[PDB]
Amino acid sequence: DHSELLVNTKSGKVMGTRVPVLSSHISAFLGIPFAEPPVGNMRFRRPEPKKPWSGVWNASTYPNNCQQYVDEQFPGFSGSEMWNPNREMSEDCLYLNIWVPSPRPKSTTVMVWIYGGGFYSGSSTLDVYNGKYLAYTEEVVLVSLSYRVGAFGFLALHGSQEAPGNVGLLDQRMALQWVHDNIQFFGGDPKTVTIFGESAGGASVGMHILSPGSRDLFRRAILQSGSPNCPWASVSVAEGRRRAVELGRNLNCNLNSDEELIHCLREKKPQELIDVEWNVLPFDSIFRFSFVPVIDGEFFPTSLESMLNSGNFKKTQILLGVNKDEGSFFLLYGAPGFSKDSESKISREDFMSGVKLSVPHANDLGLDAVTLQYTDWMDDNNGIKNRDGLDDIVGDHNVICPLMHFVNKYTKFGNGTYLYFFNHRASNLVWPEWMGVIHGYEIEFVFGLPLVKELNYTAEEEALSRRIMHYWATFAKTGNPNEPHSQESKWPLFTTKEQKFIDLNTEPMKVHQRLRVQMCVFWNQFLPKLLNAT
Amino acid sequence: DHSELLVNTKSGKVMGTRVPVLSSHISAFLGIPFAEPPVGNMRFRRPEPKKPWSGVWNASTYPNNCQQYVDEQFPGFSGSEMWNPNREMSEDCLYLNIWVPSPRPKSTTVMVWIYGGGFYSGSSTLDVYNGKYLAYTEEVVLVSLSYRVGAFGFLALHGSQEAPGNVGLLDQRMALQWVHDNIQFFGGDPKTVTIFGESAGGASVGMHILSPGSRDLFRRAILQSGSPNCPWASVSVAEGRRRAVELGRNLNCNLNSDEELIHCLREKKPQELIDVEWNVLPFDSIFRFSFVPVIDGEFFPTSLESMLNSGNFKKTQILLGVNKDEGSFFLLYGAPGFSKDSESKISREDFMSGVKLSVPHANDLGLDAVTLQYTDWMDDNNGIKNRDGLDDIVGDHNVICPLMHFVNKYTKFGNGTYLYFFNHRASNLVWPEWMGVIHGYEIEFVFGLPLVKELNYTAEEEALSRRIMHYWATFAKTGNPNEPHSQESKWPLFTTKEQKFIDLNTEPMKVHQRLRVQMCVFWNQFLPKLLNAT
Ligand SMILES: *[C@@H]1O[C@H](CO)[C@@H](O[C@@H]2O[C@H](CO)[C@@H](O)[C@H](O)[C@H]2NC(C)=O)[C@H](O)[C@H]1NC(C)=O
Ligand SMILES: *[C@@H]1O[C@H](CO)[C@@H](O[C@@H]2O[C@H](CO)[C@@H](O)[C@H](O)[C@H]2NC(C)=O)[C@H](O)[C@H]1NC(C)=O
Ligand SMILES: *[C@@H]1O[C@H](CO)[C@@H](O)[C@H](O)[C@H]1NC(C)=O
Ligand SMILES: *[C@@H]1O[C@H](CO)[C@@H](O)[C@H](O)[C@H]1NC(C)=O
Ligand SMILES: CN1CC(=O)c2ccccc21
Ligand SMILES: CN1CC(=O)c2ccccc21
Repeated sequence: DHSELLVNTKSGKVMGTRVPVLSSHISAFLGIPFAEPPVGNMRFRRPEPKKPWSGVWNASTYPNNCQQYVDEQFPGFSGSEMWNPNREMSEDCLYLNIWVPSPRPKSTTVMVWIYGGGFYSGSSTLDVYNGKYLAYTEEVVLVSLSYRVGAFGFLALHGSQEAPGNVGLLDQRMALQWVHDNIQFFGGDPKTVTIFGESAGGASVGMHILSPGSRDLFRRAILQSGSPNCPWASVSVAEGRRRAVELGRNLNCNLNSDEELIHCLREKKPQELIDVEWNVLPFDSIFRFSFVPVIDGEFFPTSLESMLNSGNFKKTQILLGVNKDEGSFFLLYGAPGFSKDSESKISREDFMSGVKLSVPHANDLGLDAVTLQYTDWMDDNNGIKNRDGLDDIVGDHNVICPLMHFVNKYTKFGNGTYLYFFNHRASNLVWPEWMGVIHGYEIEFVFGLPLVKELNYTAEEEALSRRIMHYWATFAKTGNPNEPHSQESKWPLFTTKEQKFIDLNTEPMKVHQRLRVQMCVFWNQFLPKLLNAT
Repeated sequence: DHSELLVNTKSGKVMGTRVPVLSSHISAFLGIPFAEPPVGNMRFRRPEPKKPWSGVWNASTYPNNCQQYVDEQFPGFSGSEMWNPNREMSEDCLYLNIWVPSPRPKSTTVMVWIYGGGFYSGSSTLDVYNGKYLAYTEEVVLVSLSYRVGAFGFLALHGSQEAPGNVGLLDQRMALQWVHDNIQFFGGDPKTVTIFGESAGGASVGMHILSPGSRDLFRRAILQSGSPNCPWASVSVAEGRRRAVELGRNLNCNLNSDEELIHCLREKKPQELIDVEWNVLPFDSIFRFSFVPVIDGEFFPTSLESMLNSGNFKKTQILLGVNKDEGSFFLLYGAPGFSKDSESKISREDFMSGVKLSVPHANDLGLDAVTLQYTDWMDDNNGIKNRDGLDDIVGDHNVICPLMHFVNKYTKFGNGTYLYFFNHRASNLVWPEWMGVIHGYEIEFVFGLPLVKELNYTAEEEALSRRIMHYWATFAKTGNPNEPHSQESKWPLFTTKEQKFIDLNTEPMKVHQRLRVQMCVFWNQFLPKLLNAT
């Protein structure tokens, strides 16, 4: 061994770069490869492990991002562009990043970040996902992995071995294998790995908790605004198949056989697939994505709900929660009457249209049941109530109530559950007020961006961030976000009986119970009974 | 003509009695017959007009009450016993009563009271229906009629002319014919007759508004806690038939023919019919009565809803409303967990049982939709919330929301609608607190009982009564409860657009809008869509 930035791993030697952070410095190992490039004839295939290398792998700069749809809905606007790829896109994108305290620890808590983006987009290299502040502040080794998205990660022709489906989840698993196998050399403790992720990354986390092939590779889990059972996070094999055939149909492919389709898809340039990807969705919908995980009988051995019911999943601790206004983004982008630069007061006709888009799988009785549940009939033309009410519909149905269902089932068999409700709107949000506490805007607090003076958060936002980071890291380390014997207010355990949770904002902690139960009894029990009967 | 108490009518001469009232006196003509006795072979038949008589009909004492079930659920208790017959019961019961100011007016406003009692009970002769205070205070001629109830009034074998159904409504109509034809001789103006009634009497009123054969006999209408479209106030001819056959089955009748059944029923003593009457109901239910009006194609030429929709009804003014706690009585008497001498805090199991009884016509999805709509899921074991919530279910479903549906339909074609919500609980109510503002307890205010010092109301209850009586009488006289040009607060018209109504209590009038719309959109639009689809 020669120096702090040189680490010898089972895959070979790796050279990092020293990086400044809040008037100090740490080590960063960026762009380490964990799989072979899934290119050419390996497109759609399950990843192969990276063949070890001779020499020293230069890990001083961020890798490429995976091939993905790029949001151009608001050119030059930082609110949307902070989510897009900031590196060149390539099919050769299976790399991970590690931020390691200086001096190098010996056996410290490890946190592994799985990006969101609907399984059609996302990047490990975004500014808001910079691990240095958290690694430095809380003395954890901070990994961020990557995984194939879109058709590249999730095209599913079940029964074929060339495009089986789920390969993007297999990418995440392989990165988690490589951390298990190598993080000791960077000073991380492989027995104390926490996986954490937002939205589709949150759901991915839940998916590794359920899947037998992933459970042993990590110790505990954090799910932010995402659950494995979300209505958008998986499709049946039959539906997967249908969409893969439709995709081939949009590219003038031979459709006689799987082999024929797959060969045709493999000839196409990445951007040809990306350009027609939204054409395969079966309904006019929002919060629905084309290529997502498939309930295949392998990665997921039975239905998600039967695994949840029988306790067929990893038993450990989990920490998880939601933001107050999970739906607004999807309404802005996809529903009539919402725009970025107005208050988006919504007529009754646009309300009804929104409901339809929001609950694509519903018969008319179903739509009426939603509309009744969320309409104030003493004031049914209030444009603000309609706007806010639709915002709640999208969030409740897609994020909050699935998550609350996951929590209630998990908590029966698990070993400790901590639940939060993040409802602070950041003082410098570039998005309009009506969107509230938007999908994804807790991430900046989890990653410590408010400690950076130049980014212009308030002091109370710095303090909130420090507190979240310390809850997240203490939980990763011990299985409990609370420091043993400290004087702070205590985040209580969520239990089947009492169902407690806390708000996460700049005000003194307040504990509550039964998060959105009224609406989630509607979405989790009544509405699905109504649609089964009709 | 000889004196004030002698009136010559088209049916013959009649002798009244002078009666004291609030330190003054008026004339009362009690027990005037308006039909032939519907006895023997006329049992179940449509009434015949009373054959005129020679001599002077002694009208100094109250007539008999019709044969009816008698409530013995609380022996000696005045709360329940004030509703029972206070005269001998007889099949010979078709009489009316008239209170006439002294000195005799020439052409004054006439109010005709139709008693409630579920179409199975009721009496014109009850203390709370004493017309003297209103006649005297407001200078109206006050009639109260009677009509056959139970099987005697409503057994229905459609196609037979011996028991056609609806004969009790035909009794009311005949009394209204006789008032039309004779009230001029008592100083009433037949061109200014208001029909008014409570509960089944309220529904009866609505029924005379709809029925072509009744419309011309009165000018305007007041409906208290009752509407023609109530779920309990009518049955189909097929259902009528079924219950009449079941009734005969309970009495070991020949069932081969209508003639056979009817002859067998006509041999039975009244009390034999009354003793088995509750055995014919098709469900385990509350707020459902055995022998009610039947949608026959004659009295009602089509379905009530198609008449309401097409405007096939009398166009005039109406004044109508509800009490705050319409359901409590029926829960007390029929639902498990409610008792007279406890607070009746209701377990979740008794809640569910109550829902079932309350909505007998509902499939399980239906029951779930009710339960969801009325359960606070943050506090689903609060026994008070469950009790109150079930009280609202029974009242909303049976009284308030049918009435609100009637109002909204009527108001499209009618000539002025005044809507109230009576929510004052009388200071001397003998019933327990949990029952709130009980079905029927506005009646005492409408009839002026609070002006009688001995009955122990408060002064503000005297004032409320005087104000209600004057709203009721001014509306009967002019079509508007408000006195032209006075300084009091004005009861506004209910309109399709603004839907205003007022509270009726001891506090200063407050105007509101859209009475129980949230719950009535559930009962009037959603739930029936749900049960049609399943
Ligand atoms: C998490 O798991 C451990 C058990 O593996 C729990 O601690 C045990 O609690 C039981 C019952 O209180 C005791 O009988 C054992 O002695 C405990 N074992 C240890 C090693 O402490 C703990 O209760 C679980 N936590 C939760 C929240 O379920
Ligand atoms: C009740 O009916 C009368 C009509 O028969 C209404 O009074 C009429 O109103 C219209 C339109 O305002 C006028 O053109 C007529 O000259 C009025 N006729 C009379 C005789 O006044 C009155 O509007 C109706 N009231 C309600 C509440 O609908
Ligand atoms: C590694 O390559 C980067 C270019 O991305 C370069 O800036 C850096 O100097 C290289 N480091 C070494 C010492 O190889
Ligand atoms: C009428 O009969 C009643 C008995 O109910 C009696 O009290 C009254 O004196 C009689 N009146 C006359 C004068 O016939
Ligand atoms: C909600 N944030 C978080 C996130 O993953 C994302 C993807 C697209 C647009 C916005 C996003
Ligand atoms: C509600 N009041 C009014 C009413 O008509 C009636 C009948 C039976 C028991 C109580 C009653």
